[PDB]
Amino acid sequence: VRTIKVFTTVDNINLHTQVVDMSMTYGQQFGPTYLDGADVTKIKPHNSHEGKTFYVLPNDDTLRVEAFEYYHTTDPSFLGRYMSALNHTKKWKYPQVNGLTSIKWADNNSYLATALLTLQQIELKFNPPALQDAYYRARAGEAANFCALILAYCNKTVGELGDVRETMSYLFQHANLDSCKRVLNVVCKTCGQQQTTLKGVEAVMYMGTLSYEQFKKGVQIPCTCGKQATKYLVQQESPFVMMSAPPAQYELKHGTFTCASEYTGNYQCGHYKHITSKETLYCIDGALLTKSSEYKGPITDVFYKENSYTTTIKP
Ligand SMILES: COc1cc([C@@H](C)N2CCC(C(=O)NCc3cccc(F)c3)CC2)c2ccccc2c1
Ligand SMILES: [Mg+2]
Repeated sequence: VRTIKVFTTVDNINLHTQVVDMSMTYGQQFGPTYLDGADVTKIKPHNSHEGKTFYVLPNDDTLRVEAFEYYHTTDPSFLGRYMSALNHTKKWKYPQVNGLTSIKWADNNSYLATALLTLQQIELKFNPPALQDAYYRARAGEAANFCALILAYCNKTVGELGDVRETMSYLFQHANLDSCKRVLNVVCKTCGQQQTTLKGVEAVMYMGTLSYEQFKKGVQIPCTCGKQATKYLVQQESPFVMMSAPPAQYELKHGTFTCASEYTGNYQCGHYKHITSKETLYCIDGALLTKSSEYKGPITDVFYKENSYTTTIKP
């Protein structure tokens, strides 16, 4: 009987020494086993595997504790989905486009590239240590693990089309939006006591209008009756705000926003591009980059910097 020494882990932090019989497969001795994103459950240990680290499913209780401490989820399939996604995202390209890490287009990753480009331009802190380690490694240029994790946290798969706003919501759930708070006032003769206060994801997100200044001044509620119900922002305390609206022809003025998302197409087939404001306006589409002084396009998401805003409108 011949043998090799390997390591097994669920977080790449706590490694476990393992004696492996080379006459069996990794699936027989460990369960579902992954080697750098690759599935090696059906493969027998090779001599080259000596001293290398393998991912396995949380089969015992200590591994479950380690996996939860790293990923902040109880989903047992999470590691499997993450490894399956990494098996593809390791083959993607991540070029530095205008100081940001983008993704060369493949397998309908347009929304993924836009989300990755957005996250690099907003002050945001993640709670899962896995997310934070992959975030740093993505800003450094190795975003494969980051993309696979984002796919795993959103219950999306490689090749499936995605929405940037949905992805941003899923990731904001795993973010430290604690101090973030939003206070709004509903103006209508019916409503004579509307001082709504929101904390959490809904403190930094809104779906209705793209303009943040038009949100501060006032916008009409989608009332089916048309009661001229008015909504304006009373107070905002957050490092950023994300204004979303159905894809509409919008004029992006330089210096008035941080970044924005353009969506060209219909509902079941479209393409995401990312617009950023630097010294001029830049459009990143996968690995491609364009510049201009002005921009008008089908916008759907706009991000703005914020710290503390207080309204001027007295009730
Ligand atoms: C009225 O609200 C919208 C919103 C969108 C944008 C924001 N958005 C784009 C991605 C899209 C999506 O998830 N596509 C994948 C998909 C969805 C359903 C069936 C499939 F097979 C595949 C979700 C929505 C709009 C984008 C384009 C046109 C109208 C939109 C209206
Ligand atoms: Mg591929």
